[PDB]
Amino acid sequence: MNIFEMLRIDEGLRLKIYKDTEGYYTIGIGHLLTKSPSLNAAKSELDKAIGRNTNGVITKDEAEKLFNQDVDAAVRGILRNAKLKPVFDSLDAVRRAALINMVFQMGETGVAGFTNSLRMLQQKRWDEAAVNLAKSRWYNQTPNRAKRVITTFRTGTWDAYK
Ligand code: NA
Ligand code: NA
Repeated sequence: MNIFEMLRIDEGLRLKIYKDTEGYYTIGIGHLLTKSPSLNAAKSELDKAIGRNTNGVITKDEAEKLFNQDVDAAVRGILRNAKLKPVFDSLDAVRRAALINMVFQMGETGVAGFTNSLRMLQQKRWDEAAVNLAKSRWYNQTPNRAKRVITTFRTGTWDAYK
């Protein structure tokens, strides 16, 4: 298991524009296109992201290309963020992947606002951090996925992704 396989499990793969769990136009492996309710706006973002006129459909290779860019962006966003970087640097590789997963799903700014959870993770109070992470809109709206990510933070193992 690794961050790419973990996020493939959590995000799936769909080659036509679809709406994500929040109702937003998305394609590929959780590649958010736009929050606009306009399918035309989403199609425009997609063509711009892929570099051709796609008419809302991409190939698996193209989906994987966007996915790698999005994973890289999540890692880079963590490392550029004054609140997320010390937490990331303090963690083992498995828990680092859990943090990348959260940033991929909710964004750098969103995760950086989890001040109390981040402190508990920095303190390596794993059960406490897991309890705090679940007191969130994130957990309530996507509980099965949040449970997997939280278990990864709690245990430092890949047990939730078997
Ligand atoms: Na330490
Ligand atoms: Na997540």
